[PDB]
Amino acid sequence: QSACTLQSETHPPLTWQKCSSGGTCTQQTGSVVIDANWRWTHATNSSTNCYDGNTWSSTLCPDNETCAKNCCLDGAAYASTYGVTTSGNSLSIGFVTQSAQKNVGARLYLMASDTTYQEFTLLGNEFSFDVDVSQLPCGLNGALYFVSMDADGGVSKYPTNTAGAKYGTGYCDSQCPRDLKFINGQANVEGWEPSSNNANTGIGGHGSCCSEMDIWEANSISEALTPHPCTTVGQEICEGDGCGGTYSDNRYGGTCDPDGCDWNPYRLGNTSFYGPGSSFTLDTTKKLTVVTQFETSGAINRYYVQDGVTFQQPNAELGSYSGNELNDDYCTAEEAEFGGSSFSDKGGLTQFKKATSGGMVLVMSLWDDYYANMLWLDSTYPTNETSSTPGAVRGSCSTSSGVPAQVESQSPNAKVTFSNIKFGPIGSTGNPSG
Ligand SMILES: O=[N+]([O-])c1ccccc1O[C@@H]1O[C@H](CO)[C@@H](O[C@@H]2O[C@H](CO)[C@@H](O)[C@H](O)[C@H]2O)[C@H](O)[C@H]1O
Ligand SMILES: O=[N+]([O-])c1ccccc1O[C@@H]1O[C@H](CO)[C@@H](O[C@@H]2O[C@H](CO)[C@@H](O)[C@H](O)[C@H]2O)[C@H](O)[C@H]1O
Ligand SMILES: *[C@@H]1O[C@H](CO)[C@@H](O)[C@H](O)[C@H]1NC(C)=O
Ligand SMILES: [Co+2]
Ligand SMILES: [Co+2]
Repeated sequence: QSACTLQSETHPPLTWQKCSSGGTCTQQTGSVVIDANWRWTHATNSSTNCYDGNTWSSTLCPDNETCAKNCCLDGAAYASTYGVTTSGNSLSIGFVTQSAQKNVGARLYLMASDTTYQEFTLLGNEFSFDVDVSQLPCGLNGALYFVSMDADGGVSKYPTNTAGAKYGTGYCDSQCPRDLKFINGQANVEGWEPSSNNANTGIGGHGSCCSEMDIWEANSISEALTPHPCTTVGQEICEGDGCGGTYSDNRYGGTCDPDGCDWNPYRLGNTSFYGPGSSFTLDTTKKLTVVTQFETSGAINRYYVQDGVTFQQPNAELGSYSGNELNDDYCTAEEAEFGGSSFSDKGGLTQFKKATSGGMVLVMSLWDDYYANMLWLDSTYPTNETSSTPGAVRGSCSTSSGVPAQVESQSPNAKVTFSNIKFGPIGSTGNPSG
């Protein structure tokens, strides 16, 4: 797709800290950009929509190539349309925002310039952020994560994408998402099926795969840390059900692991660690600091800070594994005890280290779940299981929770605030900010 300018595009500024092994940090000035799927897509020479509700214009978009030639992405009113605001080092994302239409959530990328994404090499380094999840009830996910996207949003590879990172193109993740309207400089109208339960979305014949590091998928009830490997590290198109992921009938596709080696302390048995109020180790009614470290072995370490008190990731005992480091032993114990082979099938932490050794783009989002009601995060899943099935219980939310229409109606002013992002060598991000 190309870019149009009927609506101006001004990326909300956002600062972050780059820290040094020598003990100092230096402020960096970036911004955020909303993913292309949230944008108005219209004809290049008129206001006629290329996509509206959950269907494509059959005349502008008779096939994927003609559609991209005829159509452009336009600018975003971040606050008034999308409920996205920033101030200094803080980003807030509202849940439901009512303007001329209803918008739900947002997916945002951290930029390096007005036209390029910021890339982070995670291996050897650590990433810290503050988060306020107090206004995230059951069924919501305020996510902070990394994906192996191209810094230009795909422009250099696909000529027919001229909108680029400035307009939030080029997304991929380990679901190989098929809900994307543009992939590889072409539309996704071919094979498009509108969602039965979402007036704004559908599933196309193509998806966009790449490695994904879920630092943080969480609400006020549960939180999870999850690396996802793919057989190809970076961005790659997939065909139909070969994509797997949430958007295919068979979740387990040909290239990516859509489940990951997840670490949710509640799921692992510590139901007192993270939750709302002073009866939890970390009180989710208040801001907390989350630090994630990528040691060169390929293992992942985690600690948290709240009220100046530090907590390592709680210890877990699972099969023959015991510890709090997310390593090969943890991931293979998890498969043995909870079931599944997706993570190891796609190459495990060894394959995942190939992603963290390269550049990845920072994503921050807020969503509800039109496929599984976020039950995998904060409830018992599958919902016919009990606490006696290992790993079935992931949080304390009712198995009835998280119906999108319901949570949108009841909790429209839910929000997540991410702040004070700091990045640098392991051991550096707790040092004084510059
Ligand atoms: O529910 N099961 O039948 C099952 C059995 C054995 C292992 C895992 C199971 O459920 C799966 O759990 C995964 C870990 O919680 C889920 O993976 C998450 O999926 C979400 C939504 O796609 C994604 O955002 C996370 O990053 C990912 O870890 C999986 O959905 C679920 O089926
Ligand atoms: O209370 N402590 O021991 C402590 C120690 C270190 C950091 C933070 C601590 O307490 C928390 O301090 C926050 C910042 O002052 C408080 O959050 C603020 O609360 C006010 C009043 O409710 C509110 O207007 C602000 O928007 C909010 O940030 C927090 O309540 C407190 O636990
Ligand atoms: C949960 O983790 C916290 C922090 O490590 C620890 O203090 C607490 O004892 C743990 N509780 C349980 C039930 O494991
Ligand atoms: Co094809
Ligand atoms: Co280690």
